[PDB]
Amino acid sequence: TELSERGEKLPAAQRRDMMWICRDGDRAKNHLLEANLRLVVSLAKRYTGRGMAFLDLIQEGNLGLIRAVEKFDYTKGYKFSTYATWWI
DNA sequence: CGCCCGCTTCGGGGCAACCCTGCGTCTAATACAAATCCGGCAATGGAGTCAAGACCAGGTTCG
Repeated sequence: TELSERGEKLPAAQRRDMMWICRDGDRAKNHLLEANLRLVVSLAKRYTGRGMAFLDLIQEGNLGLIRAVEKFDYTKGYKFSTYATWWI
C-alpha cells in the first residue's frame, strides 16, 4: 500500500514473493474460518426456539467469528475458542 | 423349425396436492459518542384591538 505510490521501484523477485506472502495470508485466514465454523454451530445450537431461524443464527455467528478472527491475538498464549466464544 | 427386439399393457413406484395421530427461559453488562427531545428565556414583528375622531348624507325637527 505504501509501495503503490512512488515509494520505491519494484524488483521482480521481491515483488512476486511479497505477492505470494500477501496471497498466502488470505488463504490462512480462510483456513482458520473454515476450521472454527463447527464451533459456531455448536454455540448457535442452543439459542433456537424463539423468533429467528436456525440458519440465520448460524450465519450471524459466522459473522461474529469473522470479527473474532479479525481481533484475535495469539501472544496472550490462549486458545482461540475461549476468545471467540464471546464474540459469537 | 427356432430366435431377437421393439410395441404395447399392466404394475409399481413416485410424486403432487390436502389435514393433526400436530400445536420451551437461558451470561450481563460497561464505555462512549452521536442524535434528539425539551425546557426555558430572548430577540422579536406582524396581526389583532380599543378608542378617538373625523367624514358627510339624507331623514328629522324646528324657524
